[PDB]
Amino acid sequence: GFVVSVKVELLFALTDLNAEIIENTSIPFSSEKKPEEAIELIAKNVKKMCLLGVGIAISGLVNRKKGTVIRSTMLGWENVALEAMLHAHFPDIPVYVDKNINCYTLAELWLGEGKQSNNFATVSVGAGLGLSVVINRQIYYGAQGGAGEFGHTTIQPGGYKCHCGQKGCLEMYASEFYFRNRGEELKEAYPTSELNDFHFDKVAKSARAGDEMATELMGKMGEYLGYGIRNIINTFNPEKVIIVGEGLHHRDLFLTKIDEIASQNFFSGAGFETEITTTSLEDPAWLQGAALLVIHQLF
Amino acid sequence: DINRYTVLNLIREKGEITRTEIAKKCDFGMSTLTYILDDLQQEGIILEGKLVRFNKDYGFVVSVKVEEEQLLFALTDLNAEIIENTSIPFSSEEAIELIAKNVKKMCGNRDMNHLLGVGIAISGLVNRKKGTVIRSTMLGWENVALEAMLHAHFPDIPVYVDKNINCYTLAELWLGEGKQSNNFATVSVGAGLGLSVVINRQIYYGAQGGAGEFGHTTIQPGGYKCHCGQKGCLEMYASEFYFRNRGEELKEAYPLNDFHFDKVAKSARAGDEMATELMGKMGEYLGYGIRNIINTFNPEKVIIVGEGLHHRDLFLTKIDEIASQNFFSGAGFETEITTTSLEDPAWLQGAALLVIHQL
Ligand SMILES: [Zn+2]
Ligand SMILES: [Zn+2]
Repeated sequence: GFVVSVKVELLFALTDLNAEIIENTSIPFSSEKKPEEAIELIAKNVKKMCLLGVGIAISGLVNRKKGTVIRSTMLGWENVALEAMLHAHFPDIPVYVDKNINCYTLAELWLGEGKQSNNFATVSVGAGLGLSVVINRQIYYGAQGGAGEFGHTTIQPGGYKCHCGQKGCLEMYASEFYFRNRGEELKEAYPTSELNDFHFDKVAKSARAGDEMATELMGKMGEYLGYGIRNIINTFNPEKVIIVGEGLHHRDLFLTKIDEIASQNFFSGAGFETEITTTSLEDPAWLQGAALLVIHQLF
Repeated sequence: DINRYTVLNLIREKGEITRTEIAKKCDFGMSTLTYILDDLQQEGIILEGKLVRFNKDYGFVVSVKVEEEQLLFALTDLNAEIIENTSIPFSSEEAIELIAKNVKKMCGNRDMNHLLGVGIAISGLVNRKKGTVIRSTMLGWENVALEAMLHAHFPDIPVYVDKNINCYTLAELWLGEGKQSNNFATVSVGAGLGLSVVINRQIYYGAQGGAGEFGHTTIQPGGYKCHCGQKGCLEMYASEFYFRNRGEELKEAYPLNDFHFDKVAKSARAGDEMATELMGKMGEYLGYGIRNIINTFNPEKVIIVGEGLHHRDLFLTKIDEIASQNFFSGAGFETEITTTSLEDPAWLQGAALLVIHQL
C-alpha cells in the first residue's frame, strides 16, 4: 500500500509507508485565483505516477476536519473544499490537507530532529514565515485549527502593507517579502546598484558580491528574523527551535545574526540556553511530510 | 488506581450527584462503584444527604501572595472559598520565616492533619516543578528554593509555587470564564504584562516552565529600553511602564504630574488631553499584543485582567478595535475578548487552586 503527497506552489511524489520518495515531478503552473483548474492538473498527475491516500500540504489557513482551505492569501483562495473536490476523482480514497509548515514538522517528528525532542518549535524562513509548535510529539492546532499564524504578528506597528490586510506583519520584514517592500525605497538611495530582482537568490547573490543595497536588505531581514525567533522563545519557551526552509540555502548571510539576537532572550539570563539549530532533512522533506500526513492518520 | 479519580472528579464537577447518575458516565460496574463510594465516604472525602456530594471541609488550604511591600495570606475550603484572610507588611531569606510563622496563625486551633497544602503566588520566572523562584526582578531574588526552604516547617505537606498569572489562571478555570471554555488565554496588565494560555483545561508551561513571557516580545525594534536588557519590549508600551517611558516626553507637547496607572486613568476621566493620549496608546499597543496572541495561539476567548488596577479603566474599545483585526477574522472567525468576572481575591484563590487541583 503506497501514498501520493501533493504540494501546491505544483509538486507531486510517490512514496511507500516509510515516506521514501520513489518518484516525484515538477509541473509548471500558476494557481492565482484558479482552484477549479488547479485541481484538474493535480488529479491528472496524481493518477499518472500510478494508493491508500493523498496528502496535500499548502500555504494558507486550513480546516483539516472538513479538509477545507479556509484562506490562502498567497494564491487568493477562499473556502475551497479541496478534500471533497478530489473525491470527484478518487471517491473512496482518504484525502487530507494541512499547513505546509505542519507537513514539514511531521517530517522532523519522524525522520528529522523529532527522534529525540518531544517538544520544540519549527520555523520556516523563505518566501514567507511559518511556525509549527510540537508538544509531547503533537502539533498544536489551537481551537479552530489555525494556531501558528506567527508571520502576521506585528513587528512594526504602522509598517508595510501585508497580503493579509494588516500593517507591520513580521512576514513583511523577516522574509523575501522584505526585499520587495524595502528595495524600492532603496533604489534612489543606491542608484548604481547591481540588484533589480528582489528574490531571495538574487539578493543573496548581490550581497556575497558586496553590493551595499543587497547587504542592507539581507542585514535587516536577519535582525527581524532574530526578533521573530526571540518572540517565539520568550513566548513558548521551547527546548529548541529548528529553522528550515529554502532560506537556509543562504544561511551564511543570516543564521549567526539570528543567533546574536535570539540568544539574547528573556530566559538566557538564568544560564539555561535554548538550542537554535537547522533542519537535518532536505528540500524534498516537505513532500515526505504531506505523505506522512496520510500515513499517521491511517495508523 | 485510576477509578477513584474518575468517580471523585465527576463528583466535584457537579458538586452534588447520585450513585446511578455517576454510574452512567463511568466505564465500569456498580459492584466496583460501591467499593469506591463506600471507601471515599469513610475517608471523609465525600458525603451523603440518595445524593452524594464532595466534602469541601475534608481539608483546608492556605495560599500566600508574595509582594513588594506586603505578604497576603488566605485559608480556603477545598472548593477554594476563602474562610479567613489577613495581610502583613514586608519590604525585603527571612520572608520564609515570616510566612511559616503567619501560616500557623491563620489556622488558629485547626487540626494540622487537615491542612492539605500551601500554594504560593509570586511574580517573575518560576519553576513550579522544582519549587524555586528563578528570578524576581521586583524583589531582588535569584534561584531561591521557596518550596524546599518553606518545607522545613511543613515537610509532611506539599508546597507549590507558581507565577502570579498562572495562579490567577487556575482561578479562571475552576471559578470564572475558564469553566465554559477549555482553550482560552489570560492576559494581565498593570505592574507589567503577563500571559497564561490554557490548552485542554491545562496551563501551557512549555519545556522549562516559562512560556507566556509575552511582555518581552519585541513590538517596536530598537524602541524603549526594557528592564530586561532587550529593547522595545511589548511590556514597555502596553502596560503601566508605558507612562514612565513616554510621560516626560509628552509633557513638552502638552502644558498632570504623577504617571502611575490609577493617576493617569483618573486624570483622563477628567478630560486631560495628555493622560488621554497616554491611555489611548497603551490600549493600541495592548491591542497589538492581543492580536499577536490570537494569530499565535488561536484561543477561543481572551481574558483581560488588571493587576493592581481595574480593567474597566482600560480603553477596552481600542484594545478590541485592534485585536479583532487578526488573521482568523478575515475568514470571519471572531475571537471573543473580554475582561474577567472575578475579583482581587481570585489571585489568592488561584494559589489555593494550585494545591487543590493537584489532589
Ligand atoms: Zn499579515
Ligand atoms: Zn523586556
